[PDB]
Amino acid sequence: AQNPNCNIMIFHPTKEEFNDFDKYIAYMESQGAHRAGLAKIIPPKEWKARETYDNISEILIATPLQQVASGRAGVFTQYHKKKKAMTVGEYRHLANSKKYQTPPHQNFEDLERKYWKNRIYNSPIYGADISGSLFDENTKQWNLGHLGTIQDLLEKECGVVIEGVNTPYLYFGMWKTTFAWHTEDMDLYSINYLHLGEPKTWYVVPPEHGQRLERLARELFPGSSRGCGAFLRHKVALISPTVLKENGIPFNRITQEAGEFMVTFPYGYHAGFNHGFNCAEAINFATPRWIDYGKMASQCSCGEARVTFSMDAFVRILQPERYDLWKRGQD
Ligand SMILES: O=C(O)CNC(=O)C(=O)O
Ligand SMILES: [Mg+2]
Ligand code: NI
Ligand SMILES: [Zn+2]
Repeated sequence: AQNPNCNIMIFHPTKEEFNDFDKYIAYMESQGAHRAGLAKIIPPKEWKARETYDNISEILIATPLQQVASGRAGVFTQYHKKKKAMTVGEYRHLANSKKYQTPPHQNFEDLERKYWKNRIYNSPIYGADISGSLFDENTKQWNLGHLGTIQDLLEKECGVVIEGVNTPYLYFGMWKTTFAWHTEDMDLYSINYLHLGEPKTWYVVPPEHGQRLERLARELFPGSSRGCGAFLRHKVALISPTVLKENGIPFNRITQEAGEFMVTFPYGYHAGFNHGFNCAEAINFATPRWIDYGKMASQCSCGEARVTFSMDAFVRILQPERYDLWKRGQD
């Protein structure tokens, strides 16, 4: 069995190996990469996403979100308070202001210590889930707006044509902006490209151990768990590495830098934080191996998680028994 300890693997494809996305994903899996839940892919030195980032300041962040924490330093939830629209140029200046800027630090480990010690005491502002792309249309390899759609994958594997579309999203971050513990919708893959700026630290639990995380989360968030059998789908719960180690949960950590891709694998729980002002682009995707995970994915039917149009068909075709309950939660 490849990668039996479930370590995060890092890949350095050549330009020729970067031509066929599906083939390279399947290659990474042949080496055991999925067992970690997360892999890093460093593009060939010949490749670029676009020419420059000099012309992005006029992108609008229609609904910036202030991430307000409740709890204790290592175990907290966050809610998202809506703020007035601002441009990416305005958001960059905010991120670099004395109130929000990254503090002085020694290295990535010291910054991680500071994050876990102090996150709860501040409320950073996050631009999330903005439909769009920063890949040049003439970038032909690993262009996250030109991938095969998940609807076409389900049709190729199972024969059923379905409605829906699959497009990328932009994320504008600052110091302390946080992504809560979650798997992807319908336990899909994701791919994330860090276009510019400061790093992103990731934490991940191996798919084979995901239920261990879920059991800890039910213990640590007992009211949320009573509310919804799939409450991690609400994307609000944070648990620190120290707390995970105290409870014997298997996990790994890695820091993504500008110019690097990360891939999350089906049913790989992940969480993390941004080091400072940055811009990432991400999209969900599928492969033949995902279908069996999609059929088994939990679902939120309580009303909180509220998702994309395109999840309807995936539930309808892969989970017909759950469809009626799930849909009542969406209305
Ligand atoms: O960059 C982010 O906002 C965090 N992204 C993801 O959870 C992802 O790509 O799965
Ligand atoms: Mg612009
Ligand atoms: Ni994710
Ligand atoms: Zn729910």
